[PDB]
Amino acid sequence: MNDIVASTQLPNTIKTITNDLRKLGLKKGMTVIVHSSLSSIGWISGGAVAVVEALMEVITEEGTIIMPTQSSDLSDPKHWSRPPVPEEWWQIIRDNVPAFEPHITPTRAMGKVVECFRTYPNVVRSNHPLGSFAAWGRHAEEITVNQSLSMSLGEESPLRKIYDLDGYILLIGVGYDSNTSVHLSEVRSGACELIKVGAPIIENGERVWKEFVDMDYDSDKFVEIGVEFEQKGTVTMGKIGNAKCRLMKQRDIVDFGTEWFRKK
Amino acid sequence: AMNDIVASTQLPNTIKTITNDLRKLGLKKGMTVIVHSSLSSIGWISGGAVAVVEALMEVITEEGTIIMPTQSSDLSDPKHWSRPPVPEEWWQIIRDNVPAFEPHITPTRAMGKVVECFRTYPNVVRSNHPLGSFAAWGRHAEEITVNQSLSMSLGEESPLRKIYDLDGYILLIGVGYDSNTSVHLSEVRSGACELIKVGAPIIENGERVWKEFVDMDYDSDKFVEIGVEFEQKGTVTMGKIGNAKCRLMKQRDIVDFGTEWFRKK
Ligand SMILES: [Cl-]
Ligand SMILES: [Cl-]
Ligand SMILES: [Cl-]
Ligand SMILES: [Mg+2]
Repeated sequence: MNDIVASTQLPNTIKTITNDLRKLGLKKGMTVIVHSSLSSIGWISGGAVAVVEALMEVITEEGTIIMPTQSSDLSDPKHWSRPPVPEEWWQIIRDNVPAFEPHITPTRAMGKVVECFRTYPNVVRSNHPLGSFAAWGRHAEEITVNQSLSMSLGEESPLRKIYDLDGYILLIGVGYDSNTSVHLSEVRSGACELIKVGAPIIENGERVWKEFVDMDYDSDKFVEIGVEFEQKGTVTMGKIGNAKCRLMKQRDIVDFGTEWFRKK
Repeated sequence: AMNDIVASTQLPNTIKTITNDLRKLGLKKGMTVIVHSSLSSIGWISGGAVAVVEALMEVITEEGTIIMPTQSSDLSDPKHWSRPPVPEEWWQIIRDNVPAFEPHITPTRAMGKVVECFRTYPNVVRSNHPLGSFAAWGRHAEEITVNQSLSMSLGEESPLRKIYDLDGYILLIGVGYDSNTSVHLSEVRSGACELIKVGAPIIENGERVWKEFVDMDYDSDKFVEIGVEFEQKGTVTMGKIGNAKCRLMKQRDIVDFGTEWFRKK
């Protein structure tokens, strides 16, 4: 934090961030899925609240803001490795981890901007216990309704709904490994194996551990895909404070990713 | 790091095992309790913060009352800041631009992940102070949180006094007396600290306003010493929740002790 204020010239505010967003190409009425590192921007007056307000100010309620709200800590620990936990714990975990409830369950590894966004009034969250998304604005409901349990990031997911809307991806101080949309590419290309997974959900007031099938999503190759992707020169670079940012069309990178995976 | 935390845990902490530790320590149905916590101190928990919030609710129940501080010192006048400070050219820009306190939105600072989870629960209500708010759930949640004064934020018009009147309890989960907000009421009652001009952004008659008011220069760095001397009386129940060293005490007990302690100088 001292290091954060030391590397900032002037405070970042809703105003300067709004300014930065516009200069990068974000504009009123866009559909945008946002991925962020708060700290990467520099010191901000109002922290995560400023970033969220700045985004809503640029996009407005006539546009749509989306952010991933994953909650991987609800998953079956059979498959954990960062870190793993003892096998003797696994059935205890399956019988005791609390059910997902959209209005309550914290995200994991999404960031403070997402934790703040998902709590705002009028923000709605899809119902997936592991791979949910939150959305605000014109298409918030359409984007978040009826996510499939199996194939969570596939053709019935919010990622597909953003695709159909010809939306944008905004990366703030993070790389392609945070670019959730490329999972749609994985799905389309068959680039991962299916695995037996589980997660806790509420079925009419009762907690149930639900078993389902999903792709073993792996962001391994996303960074390499982004490098090759940016050689076609359709990604806007720009800064929000100290942060290196990227604005791109979601269909561009999803279509590119699908072909990339197919070539292997 | 999750790696560490896992290492130091023999079996998972769960809603069930936390409920059990809480009851052993002395938490029970219908109790009024203010809670201060470190999540990591407990060891590995299946469900993390949610599990702790749910366990507290399961023990206390709606017929009892859970309170947590939800301070947001990020919103204070930067003239007073030191962990960390910011350049003085920043100060007026901050005053002019920091977003207003909104109880449903404004995040806490330094309160912990259990408080961030708790404050978002559906029937949790939060008091109206831009710097020194509290959140509460259960029987006395409304009475405890309403009508907190802007000036003297942690004094006789605050949730701390309301807890005192309810003869409530304070639970520390892996933390010490420096986290024990209730002791600020002691500072107030004893006149322990000087009155300073403070500020904060609020929504007032329609719009964001930077509001100036007076408050005590609260200082929780004295509380660890008060705590050591208080515990010589043997009225604190000590026990574990997972790996965490915990303490349960009557709020009146420590608030009274602290008032007398400051007055002795
Ligand atoms: Cl009580
Ligand atoms: Cl007195
Ligand atoms: Cl401890
Ligand atoms: Mg419930």
